[PDB]
Amino acid sequence: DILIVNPDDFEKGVEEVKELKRHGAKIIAYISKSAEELKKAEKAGADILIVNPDDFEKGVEEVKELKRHGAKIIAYISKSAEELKKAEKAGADILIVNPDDFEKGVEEVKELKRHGAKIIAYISKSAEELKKAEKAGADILIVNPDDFEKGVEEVKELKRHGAKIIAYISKSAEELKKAEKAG
Repeated sequence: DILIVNPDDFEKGVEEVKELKRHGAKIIAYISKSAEELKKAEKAGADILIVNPDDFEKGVEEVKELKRHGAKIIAYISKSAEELKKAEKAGADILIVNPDDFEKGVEEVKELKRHGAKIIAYISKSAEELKKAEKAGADILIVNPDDFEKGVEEVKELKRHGAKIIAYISKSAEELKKAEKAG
């Protein structure tokens, strides 16, 4: 459902976004540490702007800069529920848990669910881990694979399971086109 470009550089990232826009991709996302870079992604056809911050102080300023800019949909990646609560404040629409540890990740999800966070997302290589994140209150299940053929099967399994919203992270529009085909 959501195709997430993980760019090598500005130029290559924009080329993938443009190719997904050309393909007729429905919901395109782009990951960067920088509001300025994200603004050039939104132009090329990205619907979701994902802040992946160096540190939390720096991350929240990029969210306030995209909020001032009038970005349609802002997402924030963090290991911590506490950082994501404050990311939401500055106007992050989607709070993305990128955990060190499965056990810890799911507790981050439960904590956000208690606080009544707007939209919760969870990144994992594993459909089985994402099923459990969903149980704990994740709305968006993000497949971040170790390899392509393996990634696309995890998408097909989350489709069979019945996920609200499936996302996939790739460097490659070619990979993202097949992930969309898979659900």
